[PDB]
Amino acid sequence: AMKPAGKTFSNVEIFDPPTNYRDPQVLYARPLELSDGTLLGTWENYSPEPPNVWFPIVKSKDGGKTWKEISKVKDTQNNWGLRYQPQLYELPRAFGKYPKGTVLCSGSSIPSDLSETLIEVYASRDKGYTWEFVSHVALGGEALPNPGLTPVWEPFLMTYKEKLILYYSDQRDNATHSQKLVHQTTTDLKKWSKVVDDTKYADYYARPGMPTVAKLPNNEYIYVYEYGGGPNPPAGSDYWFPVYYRLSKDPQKFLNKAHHQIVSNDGTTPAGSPYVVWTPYGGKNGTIVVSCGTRSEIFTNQALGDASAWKKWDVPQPTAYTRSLLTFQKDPDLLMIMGAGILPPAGGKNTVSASVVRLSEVMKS
Repeated sequence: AMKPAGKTFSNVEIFDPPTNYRDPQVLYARPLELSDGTLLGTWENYSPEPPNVWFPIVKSKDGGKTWKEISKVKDTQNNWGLRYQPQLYELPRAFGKYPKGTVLCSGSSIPSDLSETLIEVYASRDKGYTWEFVSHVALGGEALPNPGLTPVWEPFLMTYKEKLILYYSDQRDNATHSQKLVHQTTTDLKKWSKVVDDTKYADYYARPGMPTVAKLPNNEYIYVYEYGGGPNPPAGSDYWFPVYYRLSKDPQKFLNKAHHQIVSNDGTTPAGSPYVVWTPYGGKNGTIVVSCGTRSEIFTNQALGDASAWKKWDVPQPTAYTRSLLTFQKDPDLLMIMGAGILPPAGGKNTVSASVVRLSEVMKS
């Protein structure tokens, strides 16, 4: 007798960090699917230094079932390390001397003392085996989320027409706001535009942050973030980070758009470190899928972001800080959910893991 006769799985471990890693050891998991179906993954790797911290790159050939480390993205520029908030992205077209299919890794280079912040772009021309420094995007100050400091954070990349847009969180322009959501554009991955405001709130202590974006089938885009200092903090809190979003045909123009809090039909209010994707699954409008960093459920919207149409569904992947999502190019029904655990103090227990669910199963088609 031999094994009998798939694609879904739960709580597959990716990395279990050494005991001597620094709290929280790992955090901020990100996945990427390449055009050839290979998956890459990275995270914040709190290794004892030196060497200067790096972003590991793991690779899966079997839809996330098994993984192997194939490289590291190292800081070749600053003698700091690549420390916070990595983000992987595959170019869907050419920008300057970087062709379609080039893999970008963005994130923040930071000295161990957290004294400065610097959002970089690195690129791999061999589907993630080797890396080269591309450009310095945004230099900021001290890497603490305190009012008055001037750090930059949390890069997210997306292409719009002839432009590559890098969205982030920015504390530098702080005469009025302690933190704003902003972006810059490039057409060649070398020269970046002036910084443009995406979202800002008329309270100094508000901290809108952690942008992610997805394209909808009506040619609108959904812009998702956490609204630190958002209204109506729950009993026993003076400050929280409810998940909000905006809709726009032009993803360079979120500032002038009305905001919306995600609240599910049962009154559930997701908060913290959100992540959005859109999949063709679910019919006419597909499905917008959102994760937050404080709940285990997925939040969905099959009405192109109609504030009244958010639903919630249990999945087997645990709650994680900036738990991320990926929708499979060969199969829209398949959703990967990836995390690297909880915020410090994490009690020495964080690991990197993922599950892949079928939406037709999760969401009772």
